[PDB]
Amino acid sequence: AEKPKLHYFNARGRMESTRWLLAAAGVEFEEKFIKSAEDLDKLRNDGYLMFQQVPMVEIDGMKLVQTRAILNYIASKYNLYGKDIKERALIDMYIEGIADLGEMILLLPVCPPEEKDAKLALIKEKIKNRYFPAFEKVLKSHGQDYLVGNKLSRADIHLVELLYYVEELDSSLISSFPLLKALKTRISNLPTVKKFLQPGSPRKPPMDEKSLEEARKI
Amino acid sequence: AEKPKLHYFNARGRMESTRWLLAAAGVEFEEKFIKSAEDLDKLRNDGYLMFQQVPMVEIDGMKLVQTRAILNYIASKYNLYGKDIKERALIDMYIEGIADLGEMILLLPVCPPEEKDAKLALIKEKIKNRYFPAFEKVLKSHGQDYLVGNKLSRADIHLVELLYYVEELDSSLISSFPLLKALKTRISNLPTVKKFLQPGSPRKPPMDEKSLEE
Repeated sequence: AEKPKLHYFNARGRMESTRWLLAAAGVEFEEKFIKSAEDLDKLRNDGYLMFQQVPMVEIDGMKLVQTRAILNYIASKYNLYGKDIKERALIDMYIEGIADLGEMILLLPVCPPEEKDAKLALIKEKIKNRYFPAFEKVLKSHGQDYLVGNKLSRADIHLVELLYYVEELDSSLISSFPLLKALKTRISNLPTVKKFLQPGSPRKPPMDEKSLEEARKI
Repeated sequence: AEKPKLHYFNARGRMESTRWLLAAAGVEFEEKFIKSAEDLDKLRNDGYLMFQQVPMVEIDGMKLVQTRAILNYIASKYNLYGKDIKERALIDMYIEGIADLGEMILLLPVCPPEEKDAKLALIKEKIKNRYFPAFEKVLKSHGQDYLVGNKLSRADIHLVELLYYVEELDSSLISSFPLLKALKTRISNLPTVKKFLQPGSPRKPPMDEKSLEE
């Protein structure tokens, strides 16, 4: 019946991969933006947040916190977690790599300014030499359109999301990886994702530098 | 039916929670310790580490890397991931909390020394104010012996592992949490876990100052 309700800042942050996944699955959701310290305190004092944190998603009568919990639940419900325990293993392995990399990119903006130069270079080296090669190799090994089981799964969605963030960081990093490029294009033209990528969707922009040091106040 | 094979340093690190999970499920496994930079290099070069890192576990024909992938697979295989999607959600929410706190503790002795006292104080605050209250609350909510579905799940095992690390860090942290102290004892007395906690198991010691020149 009910639309998932997403409690987060009006920003990408740790809720954006859920927006991508729900949108990819064709699921219409509502959002309730935390705009002040008091909004967050009200979620806390109302007992909505198990560990005092957002993201939180109201879905099927649960108040799910922890990004991975929310995502695991959504992906099973909408058949984007593979067909069995072994396909789930490949998906989890792949998406956890994506998450480790995504986490490095997510936190880069709060990086101590004196180590931003070093770290950015490292993230680029890891993208070039560790992550992109690993996914290019998987796609080459089986020659199929999707990462796992020859059908759309959360892994394709989480990877493609990440390809957009890497493109924002440095458009050249994907250039020597043709199969990642083709995957990006295919996934981006699935009706649901195409709609999500179009102006007007719930997809969120990059956090700007002026509007992050303002989201510290909460 | 190969025995699962765990490739990791001869240390706790990021493989310990898998050692606890397998042992708790009564699953006999083997370990191949990385002792040199060359051991790691050979695994990387021979294509067995998808992201050039361990932990890696050989199980059911896969070379599984990423802790969470390894743990999720083992939990499902041995019926410690609950009965349906909604129990998995509760379990996931609990264990992700456990892993966030776990991660902080894991990385503490690698903090630059002039931050190390501040990090510890923040960990203890989170333990007393965030994490222990959350898990005490769940235990009192249903008053049962297990976190979820009135039967042993990975959540019990991951939590009780963490209560052992929290004990090592500060023995007083658990003192105002009687349901947590009771879970530690009960889980620790399950035959499999009891064996694991006894000498001669694959359970690993804390790192010592001198061992960290690894």
